[PDB]
Amino acid sequence: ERLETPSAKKLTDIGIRRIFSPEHDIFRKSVRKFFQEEVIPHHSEWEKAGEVSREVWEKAGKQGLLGVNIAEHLGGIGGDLYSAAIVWEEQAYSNCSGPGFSIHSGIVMSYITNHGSEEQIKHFIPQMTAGKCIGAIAMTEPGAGSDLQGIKTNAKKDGSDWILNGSKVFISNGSLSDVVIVVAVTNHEAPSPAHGISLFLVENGMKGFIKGRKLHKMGLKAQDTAELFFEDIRLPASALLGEENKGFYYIMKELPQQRLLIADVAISASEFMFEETRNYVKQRKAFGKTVAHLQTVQHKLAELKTHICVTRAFVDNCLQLHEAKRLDSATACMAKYWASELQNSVAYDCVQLHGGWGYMWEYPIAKAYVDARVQPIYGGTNEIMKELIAREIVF
Amino acid sequence: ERLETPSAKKLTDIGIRRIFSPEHDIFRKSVRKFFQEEVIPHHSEWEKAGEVSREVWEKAGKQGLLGVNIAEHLGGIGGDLYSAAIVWEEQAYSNCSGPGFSIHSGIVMSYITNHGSEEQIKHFIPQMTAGKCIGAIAMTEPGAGSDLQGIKTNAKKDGSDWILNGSKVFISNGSLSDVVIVVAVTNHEAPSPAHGISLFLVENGMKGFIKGRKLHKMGLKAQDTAELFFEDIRLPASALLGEENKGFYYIMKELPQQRLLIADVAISASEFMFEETRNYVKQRKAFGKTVAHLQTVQHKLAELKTHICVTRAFVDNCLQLHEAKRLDSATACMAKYWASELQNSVAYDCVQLHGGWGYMWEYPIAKAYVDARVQPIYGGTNEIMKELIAREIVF
Amino acid sequence: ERLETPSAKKLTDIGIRRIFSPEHDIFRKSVRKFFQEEVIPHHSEWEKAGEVSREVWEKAGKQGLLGVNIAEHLGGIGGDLYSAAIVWEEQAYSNCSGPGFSIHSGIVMSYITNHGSEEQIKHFIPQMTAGKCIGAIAMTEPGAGSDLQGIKTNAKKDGSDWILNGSKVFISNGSLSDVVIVVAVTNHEAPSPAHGISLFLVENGMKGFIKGRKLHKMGLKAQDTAELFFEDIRLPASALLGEENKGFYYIMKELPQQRLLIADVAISASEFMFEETRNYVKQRKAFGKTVAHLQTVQHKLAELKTHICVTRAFVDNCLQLHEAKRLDSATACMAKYWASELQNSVAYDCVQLHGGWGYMWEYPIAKAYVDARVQPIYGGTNEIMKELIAREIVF
Amino acid sequence: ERLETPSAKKLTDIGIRRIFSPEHDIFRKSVRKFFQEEVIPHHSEWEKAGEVSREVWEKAGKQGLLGVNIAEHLGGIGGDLYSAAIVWEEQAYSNCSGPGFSIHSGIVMSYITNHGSEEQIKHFIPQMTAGKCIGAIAMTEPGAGSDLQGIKTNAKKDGSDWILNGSKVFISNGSLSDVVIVVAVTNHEAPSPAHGISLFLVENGMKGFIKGRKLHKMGLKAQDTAELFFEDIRLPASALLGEENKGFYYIMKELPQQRLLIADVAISASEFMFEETRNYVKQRKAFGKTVAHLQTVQHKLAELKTHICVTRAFVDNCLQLHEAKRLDSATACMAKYWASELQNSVAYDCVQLHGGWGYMWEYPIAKAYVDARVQPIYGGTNEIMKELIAREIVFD
Ligand SMILES: Cc1cc2nc3c(=O)[nH]c(=O)nc-3n(C[C@H](O)[C@H](O)[C@H](O)COP(=O)(O)OP(=O)(O)OC[C@H]3O[C@@H](n4cnc5c(N)ncnc54)[C@H](O)[C@@H]3O)c2cc1C
Ligand SMILES: Cc1cc2nc3c(=O)[nH]c(=O)nc-3n(C[C@H](O)[C@H](O)[C@H](O)COP(=O)(O)OP(=O)(O)OC[C@H]3O[C@@H](n4cnc5c(N)ncnc54)[C@H](O)[C@@H]3O)c2cc1C
Ligand SMILES: Cc1cc2nc3c(=O)[nH]c(=O)nc-3n(C[C@H](O)[C@H](O)[C@H](O)COP(=O)(O)OP(=O)(O)OC[C@H]3O[C@@H](n4cnc5c(N)ncnc54)[C@H](O)[C@@H]3O)c2cc1C
Ligand SMILES: Cc1cc2nc3c(=O)[nH]c(=O)nc-3n(C[C@H](O)[C@H](O)[C@H](O)COP(=O)(O)OP(=O)(O)OC[C@H]3O[C@@H](n4cnc5c(N)ncnc54)[C@H](O)[C@@H]3O)c2cc1C
Ligand SMILES: CCCCCCCCCCCC(=O)O
Ligand SMILES: CCCCCCCCCCCC(=O)O
Ligand SMILES: CCCCCCCCCCCC(=O)O
Ligand SMILES: CCCCCCCCCCCC(=O)O
Repeated sequence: ERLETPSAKKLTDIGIRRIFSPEHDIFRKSVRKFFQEEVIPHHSEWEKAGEVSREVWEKAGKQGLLGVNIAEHLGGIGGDLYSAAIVWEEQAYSNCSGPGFSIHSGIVMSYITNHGSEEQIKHFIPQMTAGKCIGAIAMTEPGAGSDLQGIKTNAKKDGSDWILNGSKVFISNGSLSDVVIVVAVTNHEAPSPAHGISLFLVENGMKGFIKGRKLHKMGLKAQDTAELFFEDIRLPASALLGEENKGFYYIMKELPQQRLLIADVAISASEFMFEETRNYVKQRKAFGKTVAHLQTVQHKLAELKTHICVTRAFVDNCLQLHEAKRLDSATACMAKYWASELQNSVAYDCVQLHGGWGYMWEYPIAKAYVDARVQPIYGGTNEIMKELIAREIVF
Repeated sequence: ERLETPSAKKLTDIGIRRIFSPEHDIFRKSVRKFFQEEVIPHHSEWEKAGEVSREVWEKAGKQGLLGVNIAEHLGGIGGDLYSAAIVWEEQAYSNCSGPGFSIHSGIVMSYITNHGSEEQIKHFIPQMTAGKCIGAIAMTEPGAGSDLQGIKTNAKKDGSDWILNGSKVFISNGSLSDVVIVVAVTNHEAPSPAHGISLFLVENGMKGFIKGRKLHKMGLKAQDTAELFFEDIRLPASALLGEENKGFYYIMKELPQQRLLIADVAISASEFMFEETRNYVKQRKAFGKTVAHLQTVQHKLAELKTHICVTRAFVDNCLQLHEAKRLDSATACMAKYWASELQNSVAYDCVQLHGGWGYMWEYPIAKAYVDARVQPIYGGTNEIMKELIAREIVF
Repeated sequence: ERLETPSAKKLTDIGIRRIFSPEHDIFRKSVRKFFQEEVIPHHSEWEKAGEVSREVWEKAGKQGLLGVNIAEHLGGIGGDLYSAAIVWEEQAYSNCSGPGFSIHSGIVMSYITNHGSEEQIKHFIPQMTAGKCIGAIAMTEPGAGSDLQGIKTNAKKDGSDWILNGSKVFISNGSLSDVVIVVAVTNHEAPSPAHGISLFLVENGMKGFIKGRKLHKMGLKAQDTAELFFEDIRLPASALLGEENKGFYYIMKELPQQRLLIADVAISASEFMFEETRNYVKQRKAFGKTVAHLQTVQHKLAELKTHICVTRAFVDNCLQLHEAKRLDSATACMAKYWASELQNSVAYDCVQLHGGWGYMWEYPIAKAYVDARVQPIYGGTNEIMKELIAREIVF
Repeated sequence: ERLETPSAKKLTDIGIRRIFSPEHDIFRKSVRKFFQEEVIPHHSEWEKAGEVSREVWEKAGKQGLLGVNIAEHLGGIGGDLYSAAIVWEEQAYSNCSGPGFSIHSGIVMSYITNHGSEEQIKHFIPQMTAGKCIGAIAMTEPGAGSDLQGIKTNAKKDGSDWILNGSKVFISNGSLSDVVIVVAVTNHEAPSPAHGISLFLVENGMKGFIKGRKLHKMGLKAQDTAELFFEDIRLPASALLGEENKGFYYIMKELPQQRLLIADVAISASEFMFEETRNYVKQRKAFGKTVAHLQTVQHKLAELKTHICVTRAFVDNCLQLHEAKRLDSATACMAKYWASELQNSVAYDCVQLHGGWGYMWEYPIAKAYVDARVQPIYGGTNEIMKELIAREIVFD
């Protein structure tokens, strides 16, 4: 009944890929409509402002695009992993990297609902599903980003409170965030920092919580990445997320999802770029016929489509495993690493096929190129992905 | 209940991969035992001889390894495509490329049962399933392989018999074949040679049918490959396979299975090489530790394992599609091309990891390296695969 | 005597490479000071402005960095090719791509003093060497860049004047230019586009000459690139550069220098990126020790340094050949193609070695990454380079 | 007044590349003639025997191909480094990896003349220059090839004699060698073998010296590679090459020439494959034209030609530096590593361009493919090459 991407008219067609159902296709169509009409037309302006509007967040919240795979009885929408993936994919197909929906719904809401108390869940989830409370997660610091145990941010108890001090960097949704999950060292006496880390829900408005100026980056112009500062912030007992000192444990449990998320975003962006480029060369007149008639272009496009389809098959297998809660760390790392790498190889060749116009911001491929470059870096660099993958091979 | 290759203890473990059932596992174990006892111990001798014995072929037929996925009511063993794939895979896992079982079972027996008459099927299939009648297919000629329009071998109608003249090169199982499917032009006056070709079943013993000497090759030392010559062979009317002048149609229908076969053999060979090399470096002492303790080696193995697992996912997806009769030519070409390229990339890096010993015929990786080099060439060059894949992209 | 880049303390050290003299080093040192003191400190401002100041051009001219290798008695600065290259290289080593000096001096001024008259050489060369007259070169058009036959810009002659019409795209120095060498079709009923093309000097001010607004690109933020328009510009008889319909001949003779120029800039930017990155990883610590101590990082740096040094050797060989006026089109195409691809390969790996900081505009590697991507596109795409290189191989 | 490979009619043409002179071109034509007439016609037979004839060695000696760049007053032919390189290159252009000439002349004879005694030089060099005494060098052992400290072969002083025990593997010219420079531990009491290693001249015939049978390899079919065993061989004081415990110092001084040698052989092999393949596709008919008319084939050839030419330029700069005795270990490592890697990349693409025929031993490209695979491994693996190169990048 369903075709796989290689046989589809377009890698981005609706109604394809075996892991989806007819009900998923319907939802897919609506999400695609949302990005096409509510995101794509305002993106150029958000790029200029360096951030998206609160309006689109509330719009996404109203249409039900936030907290999709978060249990309904907890304040989420209640869909399965496949529905949540559709939202990641469609955003990638729109080539609009500004809105930080997936970090919000795929990571932050996930930590809160999986390890938060009943009161934290009741206080945050509905607001986040509505898109009125924007979430962010802050682990990385100026001195440590792959070496989590090297974290310096710290929190020390003062009765029932916690005095939080330190700073984070490269925080997505940094500017617009209303709630930020902060990783901090709570036990300087623990044997290893891995046994002395906790998670704290820091809210915009607490005294001492300062948001730095938006960072100037080579890409992701509309994503408000920023530095965060904590100045002797007195945090109520309710700010502590999960058990004290069990923070590393919670991060480890959530990592697999974060990696698969990045992986699907990466391969979806590649499918976008391929179709975008396919279209360009078949339209670009040259030597009387289209650039698409040149043999070298045809072989190049074949190479790109093959690698893209091969990788999508693996990512879809991972989405299936994760749905069944059977996707382990190593497999998640393979997907993240291989897909993020492919995304940059595809972007590079696709810009080339566009000639000079590929270097112009007017053309989508231009921003696809700079937006792609960040994927092999965040969420655990690919060097780290290979390290983790090698553990089961040699040890 | 079933792990995929990334999570298994070894990429070659039995009981892994969701496309197989526990009944397939029982069968795989038995086939693996067969190669371990009836092929591996005698392969060195066969390399020297330049061909395997008739004995192993008959043992294979008796044990039920030939004609798997060939209709039982047609004289085959029956069983699904997955069972047939298990035999391709296990031969790859044994690193013995001598026995030409794959071409015989997956191609020649296929052409006969799908497009042959009751008489032809009754005459060939049972003895082919028994391993007493070895099959080969001959399309390639000295003048051209990638140029189908350049076939010179021809058959002239003389009364009710066919007069066949010409020659073919690079024919696998060419030396010990008992029946060979020959592609020849039967209508030179046809608009397109694609509509003027026919298939003929030539048997060993006919007058005018001459087998040339075994060709000296860089690898596949035990695979008897040779040139064939047809000198005014008077073929009975029962030598024609299928309808006259529709040979191109039949070839086009079998190609997808041929490409998929090559793809699975390639990815399976890669999995063998990976585990073989993984084992070697964990055992090779160096600098007070094992080569496997070196970070560069760990990352190299991670890269290899990741790419192999990713391709395995696409190939398994292709097997599933083919089992459903839903695998088209373009997808088959993607698997053939991508897997055969990976196979050589893997072999190169695995030889490197063995150091000097990787150049010694004594070590399996050495013959794996030279054996791997033929895959990107036969069954349609990877260059031809790209042209075919590009066809749907631009037209 | 002198050391080559592999043996030097740093690839960018002054006093290395056999093709330079002690006198060249002194010039080198003074050129290095200029960029550090007059370019680097203000580049960020120009990036935001979208163009450099006319002041920096006058400072460059006054200091004798504009028009090197241009005959002194022609109003130039004199000096061999090695001196002109030093200015290209040092601008690369400063990682400041804003000022279009090399085009102005290495391209525009070369055309004027090689195929221009004394009335033109006397008029333009003096003020161009002073940085008061900024030149450009318009060849590429919206319809085609690579397909030379696709030129729509035509110059119908009227009496002794010429009626210029058409448009250009991607014109570097498009905003600051005071004189632009325009390529237009003069002889339409010409057999080949070699007997129908002419070079014109369109000075700023002539009616009908319309400069479009600066183009928004992914990189070269400080390089004013614009679209140029021509709506019936009456051109004097002196506006014609060289012989009518002889443009092709002029361009073909200058192309080598342009290719060598891009190649040296590409390889120099690679040497800069390497030393920048080598320094970064030696000062960055993680998981206990400096990133530079990781074996993977070490081998990566060894690969980068090796490829960079091998390519530098080729480029210097090309500078020598060009000095003796013996660099052909093919050899120059090899240099431009290989060095431009290597530059992006180096940039990618160097961004990865900086981790997240490599994505921040604050770090030089970030702008170096996006600035490098233009090289394989302009000055003739690398695809065109291969075509040209292939011509003598098969034809 | 000379063209660089990029501009020549063929990358293998005589009279090109700035480092050579018209005198060199004359010698070049002569050497090329030697391989076409005395080697090419018999290589197939040698591949089956797994070793070349002692006759081709003596013929090479008589025509002055052995000992080039080995001082004439020392028993060699003399000539500069460029002349010795011509012999390495021409053998590669012939696509005959059988004759172990380069090793014998560019390595073994070099050790002897650069660190041997006047007596050792008198006895060995003359007959080696004549091709009467074939040389081999043995460092690698069963359990250690990239690990120096792993060497187990050892020699103990017994009076003025040396007792040698151990074994080596992968020894080129192993079967027909008359003299072998053996690396052995002479002082394990030292902090590192870098100060406890000595070189010895082991000769065929000495009691206890055993040659193993020829090893079966994927390529280099006519190159007699073998393992060697030393069983309490009583070596006279004269067997010691150089000073006791200074072996490492000598090996260290010779490595750059060894790496440069492999480097030149690697890039030269690539030049041969390119022209061989270029010829094939221009001659191969397809679609009523030649495979060379396909745009993909043209671009692929341009890519190969460019990389080969870029690498040749670097290798020639290294030849010029070594001529002046100014070639660094790190620089020589860059050449050995980069050229051997490119050689295999070129081999792979060229086999592909030949279609099925590239898999047939009949065609030159097939043996060139398996012959190339050895280069990234011996003379120090490419991984070791990177390690050495990284030293000055990260430390100091
Ligand atoms: C735009 C953007 C958005 C991001 N969003 C978030 C976010 O929302 N929240 C958050 O907390 N962080 C986020 N990050 C930070 C990101 O996760 C880190 O940059 C990333 O984890 C890399 O850490 P680092 O920058 O400290 O690099 P480092 O850890 O310093 O690593 C630098 C280099 O050393 C290499 N290296 C280090 N260790 C090894 C090793 N063991 N083996 C081999 N190589 C190694 C790294 O791979 C890299 O090549 C984001 C970053 C960017 C750029
Ligand atoms: C920032 C920037 C600055 C520039 N500055 C100048 C300048 O100052 N003056 C000037 O005149 N130009 C300049 N250019 C323009 C530049 O020279 C052209 O963009 C370049 O020549 C490519 O032409 P195109 O963009 O039309 O690509 P196209 O010709 O459309 O090519 C598009 C794709 O088709 C491929 N293709 C086309 N022909 C072949 C072929 N025959 N074989 C295989 N593939 C082929 C191309 O390689 C590319 O992959 C600049 C460009 C940029 C981006
Ligand atoms: C045909 C042939 C001819 C030869 N001729 C000679 C000869 O005449 N005389 C002689 O003495 N030797 C010769 N050799 C031997 C050759 O020098 C060695 O095989 C080579 O140095 C590799 O050593 P090894 O085989 O012990 O591999 P090992 O040292 O075991 O290395 C195995 C793998 O580990 C890798 N590795 C080891 N160390 C590191 C590291 N530090 N970092 C990252 N990776 C590492 C190696 O690169 C390789 O990938 C020859 C070899 C062959 C194949
Ligand atoms: C060991 C071995 C076993 C084999 N077994 C069989 C068998 O049993 N029966 C049988 O019939 N055949 C068999 N073959 C033959 C094999 O199918 C052919 O060699 C293969 O199809 C390639 O054809 P060719 O060798 O004629 O190469 P050619 O067609 O000459 O191609 C030569 C080069 O040109 C390239 N080229 C051709 N067309 C294009 C294009 N249009 N665009 C770009 N590049 C192109 C090719 O890819 C290749 O790079 C086998 C081959 C080998 C080596
Ligand atoms: C380019 C838009 C990508 C949106 C999904 C990003 C998912 C990973 C976010 C960063 C996670 C981390 O680094 O902790
Ligand atoms: C390495 C052993 C592979 C055995 C299966 C080979 C299948 C393809 C055989 C050649 C088919 C053809 O080219 O017509
Ligand atoms: C990154 C700065 C490069 C400065 C030198 C550019 C030389 C080529 C300019 C474009 C030439 C052309 O496309 O006609
Ligand atoms: C293909 C023929 C190559 C001839 C030169 C080989 C040079 C390296 C020989 C082995 C050196 C060593 O491993 O000690």
